[PDB]
Amino acid sequence: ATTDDLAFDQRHIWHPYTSMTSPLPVYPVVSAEGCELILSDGRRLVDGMSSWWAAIHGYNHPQLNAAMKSQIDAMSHVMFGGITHAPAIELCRKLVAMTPQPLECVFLADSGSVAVEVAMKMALQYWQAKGEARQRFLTFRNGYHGDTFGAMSVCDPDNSMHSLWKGYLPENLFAPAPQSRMDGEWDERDMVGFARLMAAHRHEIAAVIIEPIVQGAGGMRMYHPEWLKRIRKICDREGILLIADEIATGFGRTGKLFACEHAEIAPDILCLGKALTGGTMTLSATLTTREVAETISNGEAGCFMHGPTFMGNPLACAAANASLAILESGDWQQQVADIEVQLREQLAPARDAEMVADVRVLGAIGVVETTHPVNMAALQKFFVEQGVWIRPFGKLIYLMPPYIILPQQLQRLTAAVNRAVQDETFFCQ
Amino acid sequence: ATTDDLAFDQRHIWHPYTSMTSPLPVYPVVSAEGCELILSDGRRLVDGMSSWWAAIHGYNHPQLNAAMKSQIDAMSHVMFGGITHAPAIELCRKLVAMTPQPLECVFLADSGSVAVEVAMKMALQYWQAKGEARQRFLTFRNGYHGDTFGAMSVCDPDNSMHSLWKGYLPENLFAPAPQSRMDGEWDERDMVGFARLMAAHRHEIAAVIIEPIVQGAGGMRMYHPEWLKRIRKICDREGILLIADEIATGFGRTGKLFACEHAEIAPDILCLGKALTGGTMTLSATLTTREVAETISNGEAGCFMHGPTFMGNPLACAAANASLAILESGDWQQQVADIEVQLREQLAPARDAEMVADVRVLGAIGVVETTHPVNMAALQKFFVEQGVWIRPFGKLIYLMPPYIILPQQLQRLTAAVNRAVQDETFFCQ
Ligand SMILES: Cc1ncc(COP(=O)(O)O)c(CNNC(=O)CSc2ccccc2[N+](=O)[O-])c1O
Ligand SMILES: Cc1ncc(COP(=O)(O)O)c(CNNC(=O)CSc2ccccc2[N+](=O)[O-])c1O
Ligand SMILES: NNC(=O)CSc1ccccc1[N+](=O)[O-]
Repeated sequence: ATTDDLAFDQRHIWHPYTSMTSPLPVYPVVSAEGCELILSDGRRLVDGMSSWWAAIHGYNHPQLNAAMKSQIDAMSHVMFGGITHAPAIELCRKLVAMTPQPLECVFLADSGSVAVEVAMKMALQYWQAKGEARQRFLTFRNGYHGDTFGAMSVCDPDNSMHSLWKGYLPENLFAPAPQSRMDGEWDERDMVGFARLMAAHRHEIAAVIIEPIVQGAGGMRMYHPEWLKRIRKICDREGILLIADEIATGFGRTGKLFACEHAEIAPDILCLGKALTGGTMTLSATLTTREVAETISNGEAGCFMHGPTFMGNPLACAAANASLAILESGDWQQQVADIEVQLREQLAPARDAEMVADVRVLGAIGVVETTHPVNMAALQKFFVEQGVWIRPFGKLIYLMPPYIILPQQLQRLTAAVNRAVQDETFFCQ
Repeated sequence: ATTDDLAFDQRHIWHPYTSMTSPLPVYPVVSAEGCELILSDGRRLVDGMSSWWAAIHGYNHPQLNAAMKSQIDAMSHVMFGGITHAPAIELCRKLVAMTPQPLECVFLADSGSVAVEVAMKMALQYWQAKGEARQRFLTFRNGYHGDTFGAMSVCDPDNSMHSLWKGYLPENLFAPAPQSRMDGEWDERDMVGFARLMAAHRHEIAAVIIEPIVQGAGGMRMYHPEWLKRIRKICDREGILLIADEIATGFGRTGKLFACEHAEIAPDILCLGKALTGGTMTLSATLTTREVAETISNGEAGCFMHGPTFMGNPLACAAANASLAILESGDWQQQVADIEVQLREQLAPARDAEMVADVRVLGAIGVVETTHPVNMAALQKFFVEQGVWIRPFGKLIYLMPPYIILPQQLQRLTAAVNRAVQDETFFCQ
């Protein structure tokens, strides 16, 4: 019965970065609760992914659910043009309140990529209004900022295989990936490439854009906070805008509410998403300073030229309010600290495995980088059999569980990672 | 209280295309039901906008609400990587079934702009996979496809103030706006700019992208269906992909389920959004032909390189299924027909106003085009005070009520429009 469904899905439905010619199997999920995904056949999976960062409160959270159902009773949606409403205002109040002081103007959007493109567009309009046609962005390699064309143009030029897009995408400036680790000692030579690029191009750079501390989808790399302090200083001296993409790192995942706090710096533009809504549905936010906001607004345009149809969607704002309200308890701090400790401890053995190239842990992020890319289909199948949901990518078998994950649940995950990495059959050499 | 909310909104929250220095007043909506928005002060506004096309079932629709809440109970969201679920499969089943026969591959995304960029990426990967680096898009003037950089690059260069983006945005090809009206007869001279551009670049064009029949946000234009027939044949001749952006026209608004049906043509790529979810929340879909899907998939990438975090969001899909299920009753056909009849008759008097340059109606769309741009603040204030919510744009005062609007409700809208165009204080000359 559901095998006819899976057949329709296989034949008609794209999934993220998949082939319609030879799609790989996908598992049917019927529901989810706490930290468990429930398949059609009833088997339960402990979630190690938070549905990619965002589901930090796990699934079927009573408070998120209630907040969503209430907003639906008022209105799930109304347009934002000439109209405002309580959920957008409350959400923005919470966002302005919890972010670094200068960030006080909020542009709500629908997705991470759109938030990034909004940030980029802000930087571009800023310099138009200041009369300097700056159009380049300076970023890091191993960056990932989304799949829309603006966002691609600041993603790593190799990973996004921009070679196939090199011609459509404008060429931005890419400093080397930050090499100094976050459990690292800082090394001053790390700064050399970035500084040179700045020096050679400081006049055409509208903004520097980086994922602070954790380069997520670009490799789950965790680099030294000194990088943010220097880039912040470098940006200040050149008057270049700093765009911090915290779409992945936002709302506590790295042990701090925003990864920028690891460096105690503030961006000129801050992109948020994913866990913003507690992973219930899509929403994003791009915050900026009053200075950027006024400059753009006093430009030739007379406004910031962006407006998604479903901008400020009340239902998503309500879910965010609820998600942010749960974080207000502050329980996430210890939860994330405890997950971090347990991940360091339980993933440590993997360092000795021959298939493992590195193990790094930060907040509720646990990463086992392997020497050869994983055999996706085979390893995915293995994980389901171990009763866990772990979604590896390339040479990364990583964990980012909901903050409410129970220690025995986290244990099942780390045990599954350790067991998988010992065995070379789950890897392609 | 709400006076402090509004002050915070004004001081901190962007709205679509808004200034942070001098924002216009926005009206606080606390809830909505049927075709009415309810402001804080208890006054009810008859909705003439459907929250920009999308809310075709009006507000607080019980079937939508039931679907959304029920789906919340299972899971509002789970990742789509290596996972599929019933709301996504059902929605794709419906979409495949109701769209033109060759369209059978569905890529779910979160917003209209992303759907457009996905369509654009499909075409680009298509030609990259065939080993012909075609990278230019041919579109119409007065077209609108979103605010992201890729979508902007096929937006009208004047409305989009492309003078400010000319430098970052790759330059696409812009045929003249289709001049032949939809209640017009076809004028053969219309084709000259399009044919000449096509002939001059036909080897470097990856795709043609247009809004079928109704160019929405770019000028609420309604052009002759012969255009689709001609563009479809010419695209066939050159083997060029046709992208029909039905994000606005989809799901009945123009009297047919998809505006392409007015010409009985099928695009290679179809974009959907807005009314897709009954306007409950953001979601989009880009459909393509199996030929395109496999060509893309058999390229160097080995896949279609796109995957939003919230791809296939169960909740949005649930809403979409509900919305689509409502249309399955067929009630919309008569509802849209009746609104059309009533719109034509009741907007007719406006033609005689000195301030009115044109009046056009199609399906549940009524456009009163004026000779001068409307005075946004004053006219908006006027409308609210008349108890109607109509959001004019530039030189356009248009109505697109939910399909369920009552006749006495529609009469209030059309009455408000007629009264507004008689008075020139509501215009900037
Ligand atoms: C930091 C950051 N910035 C922007 C975006 C774009 O958000 P969208 O919702 O528009 O995509 C993201 C989103 N990242 N998405 C994911 O985490 C999906 S999984 C993924 C993505 C890319 C490469 C690999 C993987 N993976 O499976 O590990 C963002 O993180
Ligand atoms: C036909 C068509 N295609 C793509 C998009 C992009 O959708 P997003 O959800 O990413 O915005 C749209 C979007 N249309 N948006 C609106 O109707 C908002 S109102 C608007 C937008 C642009 C110019 C003018 C107006 N207006 O106030 O009338 C789309 O329609
Ligand atoms: N891209 N988005 C837009 O162009 C939105 S236009 C708009 C919408 C609602 C209210 C006012 C405006 N406007 O600035 O004219």
